[PDB]
Amino acid sequence: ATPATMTSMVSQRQDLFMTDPLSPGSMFFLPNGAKIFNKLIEFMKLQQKFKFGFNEVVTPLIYKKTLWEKSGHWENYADDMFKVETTDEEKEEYGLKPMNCPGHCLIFGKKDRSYNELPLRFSDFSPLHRNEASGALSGLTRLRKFHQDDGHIFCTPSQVKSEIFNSLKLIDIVYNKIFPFVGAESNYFINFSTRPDHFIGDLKVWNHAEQVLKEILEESGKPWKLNPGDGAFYGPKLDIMVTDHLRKTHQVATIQLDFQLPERFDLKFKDQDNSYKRPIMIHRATFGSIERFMALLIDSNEGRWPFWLNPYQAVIIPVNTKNVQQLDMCTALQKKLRNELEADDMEPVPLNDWHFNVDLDIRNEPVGYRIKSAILKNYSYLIIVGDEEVQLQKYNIRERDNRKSFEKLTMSQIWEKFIELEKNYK
Amino acid sequence: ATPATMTSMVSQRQDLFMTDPLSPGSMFFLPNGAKIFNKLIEFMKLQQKFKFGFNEVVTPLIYKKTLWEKSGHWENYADDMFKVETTDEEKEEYGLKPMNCPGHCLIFGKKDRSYNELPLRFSDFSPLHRNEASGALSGLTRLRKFHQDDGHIFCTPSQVKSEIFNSLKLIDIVYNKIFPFVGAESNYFINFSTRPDHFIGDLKVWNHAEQVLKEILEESGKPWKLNPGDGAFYGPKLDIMVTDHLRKTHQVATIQLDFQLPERFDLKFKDQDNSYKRPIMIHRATFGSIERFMALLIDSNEGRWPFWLNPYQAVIIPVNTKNVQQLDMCTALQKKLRNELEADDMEPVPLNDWHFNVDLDIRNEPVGYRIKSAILKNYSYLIIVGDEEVQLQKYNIRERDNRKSFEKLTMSQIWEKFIELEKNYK
Ligand SMILES: [K+]
Ligand SMILES: [K+]
Ligand SMILES: [K+]
Ligand SMILES: [K+]
Ligand SMILES: [K+]
Ligand SMILES: [K+]
Ligand SMILES: [K+]
Ligand SMILES: [K+]
Ligand SMILES: [Zn+2]
Ligand SMILES: [Zn+2]
Repeated sequence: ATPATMTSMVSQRQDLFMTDPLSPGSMFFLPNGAKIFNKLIEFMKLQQKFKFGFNEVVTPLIYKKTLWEKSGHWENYADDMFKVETTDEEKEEYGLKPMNCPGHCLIFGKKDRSYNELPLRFSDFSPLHRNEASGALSGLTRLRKFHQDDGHIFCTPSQVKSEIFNSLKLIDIVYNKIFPFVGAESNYFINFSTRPDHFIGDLKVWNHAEQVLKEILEESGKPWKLNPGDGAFYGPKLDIMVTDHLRKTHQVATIQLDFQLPERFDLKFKDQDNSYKRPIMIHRATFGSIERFMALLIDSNEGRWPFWLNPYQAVIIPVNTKNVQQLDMCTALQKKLRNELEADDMEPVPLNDWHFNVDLDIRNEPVGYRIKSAILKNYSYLIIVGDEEVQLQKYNIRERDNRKSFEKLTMSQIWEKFIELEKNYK
Repeated sequence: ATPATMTSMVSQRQDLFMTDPLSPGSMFFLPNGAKIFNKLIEFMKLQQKFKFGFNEVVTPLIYKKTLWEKSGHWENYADDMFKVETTDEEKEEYGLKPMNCPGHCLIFGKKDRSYNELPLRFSDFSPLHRNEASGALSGLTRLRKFHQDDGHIFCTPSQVKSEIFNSLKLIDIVYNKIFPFVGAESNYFINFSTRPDHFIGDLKVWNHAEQVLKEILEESGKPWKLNPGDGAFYGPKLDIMVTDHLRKTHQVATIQLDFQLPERFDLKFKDQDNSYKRPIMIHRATFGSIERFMALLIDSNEGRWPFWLNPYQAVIIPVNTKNVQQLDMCTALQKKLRNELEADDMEPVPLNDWHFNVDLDIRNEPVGYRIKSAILKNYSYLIIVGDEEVQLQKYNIRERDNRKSFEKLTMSQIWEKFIELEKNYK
């Protein structure tokens, strides 16, 4: 079985995604797929805004050909770029953005910048488009449209290493802490991607940029490999490489050292001596393609999501669907955990309340088969209620991946237990 | 002063937005603008997911000309549609989506549908594109690109009125509860937008759809006006009209009754008799253009945001910036309220923690001028610390819009006070 196949099998079983040839290379996120998608974005936004000092911006999707010419993307990134011309009488040429670099340069240039605000970090969770061949499309790994935690840092020379080390820290949080993956201790190795045949700028600067990067690479102690000619046209980069269960490698994140784009946009800040100076840019993405990241999570978990990510967090199963006592206790729990409001009052859903994806299977089917269905769907928890549970007023709850043991918990305890799980990414 | 002018003045004062001719009609959301933008989206997602029974989906941005022909948007919505052709050798024609109707029909058709799951509600917070004239662009009210809480409901005949009444309920929550606006008691009136000159489908169905809508209109008790010929090509609609301070009207939300698109996509569900039947579609948007909504909030508040929306929630001002005691107490508060984590540990920012936009003005300027600056920026709270505050270990805190009174509060009390404000949209 291939990863694309595993992704597809899980998607069909959990109703995650769908595709349509009227929009080739672009995913549809069904409700369950969107829940996972949004969960990942929410998590990443938090780390970037409240831990790594990033400020999110929201940018246009299409830009006139001119901007791409000014950045150097139009030529030096021509084949990957999704180019269009409008079909109105005055056919203007456009590029759907394949990345946010130029737009973020416009933003940097919009206000007078001072050394006071460096490093200046912008994050952007926008749809990117890249027009690659039909025969190159594969599941969620290769798409024409995908989302990315695009990000750009504007800093001074003495800030470069610190900024890249903090970049690596976030990368490690994602790939070596929060998520489980199945050679070395780390779930990735670094590709040292060097000057491409077609590069913009001066060779001695390029040499300098590659020297700085390699020094950081060495100081990090992280395993790395030389990756000749795969740098961006504007600078060399550290590409984070994750390995398939079929031992195929994928770039999932990147850190790019860019001394060139600032030149092309005439970027400048007022230094600690009132002189003007070019900021250095660090391009960065931790998820890279969020779609690709999800595909790789699935390659490892085979649909067995962590509780906090799971669109199927818990199912509640009454032994006898005709029993009012069992039903009441089940319904009571579902309402508590879902924490929803009625559409009949003017009372709004408050910010930062907890809401859990828990379902209630009262289908007229044998209890054993309702349980088997829940198992196939990879519910993180199975919550069963029989006469004894009603009597004790405690729920029988067991975790999907624990085979024999189980807990008997009150409604309040389950509530707090789930809060604990999700709050801290279990 | 015009609304566009007021929006621009506030934007410049608070660094909310920016524009660039390389992307005409599309906004850039600076960090402060994005905070407000994201806050609004977060609020709306909550109401829709946990109160009004909606499931969010994520869809492609571009679709082949064919889909638009199948829906009827290509012709019957030609002038508003943003049409393109790719500039590769094989020039394929595309439409950036001006709305999600067709995509949501593809989704409905992807799985076998049963009466069990009706009404079936999909919400979609995507960028929409509409290609309208340069001389039609105005601030945030008329744009080529904008975001919308697009949404579509698939229901049965007997569910139409209930669904539309709940739609109206959400609309009232936004426009007649949560936000303040400055003729009738309600901050809007309804336009009964009837069959357009160019409509798809059968006239008797159209007559029926308009009859149902009018009946709902009458039962609602809400003031409304006849709006001839302004219905969609697929159905009549209730357009929510909000009034400027310059007495100009704007559509900010919509509810559209659609018996036609289901026909064109051959949509069907299995009824309570195992027969197949066309679902009815209700198109809906509460914010409409989120950009337009923000412009109208500004038309009323003139930059004086509610605490929960404010990018400038509170500023902390030490009387003497050279005083360690004052500084410590100020810094202690800022750290508490911001609730950030260090980039030096592997400890992740947990879900659903509180984080407040509070700044610390220790600029070497007279205290009176630092205060004046905060006032101009419309900080919701001014928090001042002098010797007496250090002595008492309580902060002097006053609300922007309260002229004389103030509170003396501990760090913990301020924390909980802000939680209360934001949690419940003050
Ligand atoms: K320096
Ligand atoms: K990039
Ligand atoms: K049984
Ligand atoms: K036990
Ligand atoms: K019916
Ligand atoms: K619409
Ligand atoms: K003074
Ligand atoms: K007091
Ligand atoms: Zn970049
Ligand atoms: Zn629609």
